[PDB]
Parts: sequence; structure tokens; C-alpha cells
Amino acid sequence: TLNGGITDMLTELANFEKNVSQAIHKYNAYRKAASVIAKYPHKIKSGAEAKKLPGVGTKIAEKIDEFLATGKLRKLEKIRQDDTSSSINFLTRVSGIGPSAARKFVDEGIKTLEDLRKNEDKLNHHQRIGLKYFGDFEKRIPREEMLQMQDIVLNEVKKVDSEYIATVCGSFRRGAESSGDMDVLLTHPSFTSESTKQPKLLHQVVEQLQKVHFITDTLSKGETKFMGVCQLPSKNDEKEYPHRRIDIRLIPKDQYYCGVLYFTGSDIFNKNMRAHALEKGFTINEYTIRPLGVTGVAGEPLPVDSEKDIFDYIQWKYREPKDRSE
DNA sequence: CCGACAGCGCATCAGC
DNA sequence: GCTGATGCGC
DNA sequence: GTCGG
Ligand SMILES: Nc1nc2c([nH]c(=O)n2[C@H]2C[C@H](O)[C@@H](COP(=O)(O)OP(=O)(O)OP(=O)(O)O)O2)c(=O)[nH]1
Ligand SMILES: [Cl-]
Ligand SMILES: [Cl-]
Ligand SMILES: [Cl-]
Ligand SMILES: [Mg+2]
Ligand code: NA
Ligand code: NA
Ligand code: NA
Repeated sequence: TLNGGITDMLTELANFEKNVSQAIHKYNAYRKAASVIAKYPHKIKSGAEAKKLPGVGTKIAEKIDEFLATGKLRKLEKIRQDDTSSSINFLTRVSGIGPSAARKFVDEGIKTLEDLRKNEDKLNHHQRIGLKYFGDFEKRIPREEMLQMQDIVLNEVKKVDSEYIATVCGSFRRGAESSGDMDVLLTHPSFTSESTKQPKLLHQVVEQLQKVHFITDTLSKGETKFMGVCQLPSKNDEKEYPHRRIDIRLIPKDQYYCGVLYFTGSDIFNKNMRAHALEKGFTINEYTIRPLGVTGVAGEPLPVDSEKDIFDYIQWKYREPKDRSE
């Protein structure tokens, strides 16, 4: 947390560009700068120093100097006072409400938690659940709770079919002491890139988890991706645990490594790695790593037997999950 | 100084 | 109904 | 907003 003041400033700016300006490349730019500054092992003394880092340019360097000199950023002080920008930023905190829906709601006079609550019929399903658990989804998940959640999921999955393999990824796999949610990667021998010999593979599991009351709500559900809500059971006379976001992704068993790499992240780590792959003449997604033809057309999937193989293709030394938190 | 910026599942919509 | 674009959350 | 060619 050497440069927490600066990284928070950049994150707020990033959020403004994404939610209010609807400028996603500026959003990513600010996040990249925040990320590289966050891992910089020195307490930054000037914009010039920061500008030496990849991702920090002239503009951000100037902002860093203002921040260092005054402890504030006028551009942000103004934004904080703009009611429309403030309303839009708030509404986007509800899962399901993005930049477009937020502005739309503001236009229609809906701009507070109270307004949302009285206008549920104006929200789609995902948004309705996001509002319902607004407060809970704001809370972090202690690793101790992630362990109990892992136990339940793996044991219930085993009960459905012992051939299932569920792996908890995301920040948990990176060893974080707290997570924003739970990310489960799921595989089954019947589902491969070659064939889908058994249907309802994801459904069955989701069903079992709901049966035992672990999964409480569903945001979206398809053949391979489930996004919903879950909750740990509490003891007698015990206050209930907060509801949590859970994502379950069923990936072809032979594509497990590309899958676990993607689901482990971080998000910024994935973007940096996928961008580097391109510069190296490859393209990476959660399923495969393919070379780029002389015309920029993806070729056939390359053989992969470990996450390291992916790193080797793009000439990157291997990095354990714990070192991918960018 | 301009084009590129990672890549994709599900929900929702418009147009036919 | 299907296709394809858009919004959204990764 | 930043960076490479
Ligand atoms: N948040 C996010 N995750 C992404 C993106 N693209 C992408 O491949 N991912 C991957 C890397 C993440 O580790 C993984 C799971 O998403 P996540 O939001 O749960 O991220 P996380 O587990 O690292 O962090 P968290 O839950 O503790 O907030 O999805 C993206 O744009 N945003
Ligand atoms: Cl942009
Ligand atoms: Cl500020
Ligand atoms: Cl693919
Ligand atoms: Mg997560
Ligand atoms: Na720089
Ligand atoms: Na949102
Ligand atoms: Na997640």
C-alpha cells in the first residue's frame, strides 16, 4: 500500500470513464496504470518517476504531481460534486445495471437505492437480484469462509457424479485472504472439445446445490456458464452469513489448463498476458492458445498439458497463481 | 502520428 | 422462430 | 490515456 493514494485516484478516474463517459479504453488505461503503480516497490515521489513505468504517460504523470502536492485532484473533486455523475456511478454498483441502464434510470428520475426499491418492475431479473443483495455483494469473503464454501461445493459435486472435478479459481486460487466472490471451474469426462456425450452436466450440479440450499438465486444460466448467489448455512441462534456471488464454468476437460489459467486471473493479468500473446503471434482465450497466421487469422489450437506450456509459448517465465494478482 | 487496445457466455432487443 | 447487434459482467 | 512502428 506504498502508493495507495495514487492507485485509488486512478481507480476512481477509471470508474468515471467507464460508468459516466462510457470510454472503455480510458477505463482500461487508468486500470493498467493503477496496476503497474500498485506493484512498484517504491513510494513514488513524482510524476516523472511514475512516468517511467509502462502504462503511465504524460497525463497521469501530471495528475500524480497534483496529487502529491495537494493530496487531491481537482478533476475528481468536480466529478464528486456533479449529481448526474454521482447518480450514475452509484446505480452502476448494482449488479446488472451498467453505464447505459444507469444513465437511462437517471433520465427517468430513478437515482437512489430507495427509487430502485420502489421501481423493481422496471428492472430485469439480474438487476432485481443485484438490488436485493446490494449490501451483501459489497462485503468481502474471508478466506475461512471460502474454505467452507469450497468444501460444500466439492462434496456436493462429488455426490452428483464422482467423475466431476470442481476447482475454485479466481482470487482464492491466487491465495488471497479475502475474495469478492467464488469462482468454480467444472469439468466432466463426458464433455470435451470432441463431443458432449452427456447433457445437463451444468444443470445437474446447479440443481444439487440449490437442493441443499447453497445456491439461493440465479442471475443467468446457460449450458456452460452459471452466475448466481449462494450462502453458507449458519448455526442455531447464529446470525446468517451474507449472500455471495458465485460463478460456475463448465469447460471441456481437455481444455482445463487454458480454462484454469483464465479463471485464475487476475483480470488485469489476463489482459496483459493475452496482449503479450498477440505481440508474440498467438491468441489466447479460455479454451485454447492458437498461432496467428500471416494474415492475422487464428490457426489450430496448440497442444497444452499445463499452464506453464501456455507461458512457454509466449516466452514468459512461469508465474504461480499467487504472483498473478495485478 | 494514428491504429490498436483480450476475448467471450448469457440476456435482451430489433428486424425479418 | 432465427440472426445479429448491444449491454453486461467477467 | 498510452504505446509502438
Ligand atoms: N473481473 C474480471 N475478471 C475477468 C475479466 N476478464 C477475465 O478473463 N477475467 C477473469 C480473471 C478473474 O480472476 C476471473 C474471475 O473474475 P472475478 O471478478 O471473480 O475476479 P477475481 O476472482 O480475481 O477477484 P475477486 O472475485 O476476488 O473480486 O475472470 C474482466 O474483464 N474482469
Ligand atoms: Cl475510450
Ligand atoms: Cl481527490
Ligand atoms: Cl477456441
Ligand atoms: Mg472472483
Ligand atoms: Na510510462
Ligand atoms: Na453494475
Ligand atoms: Na467471479
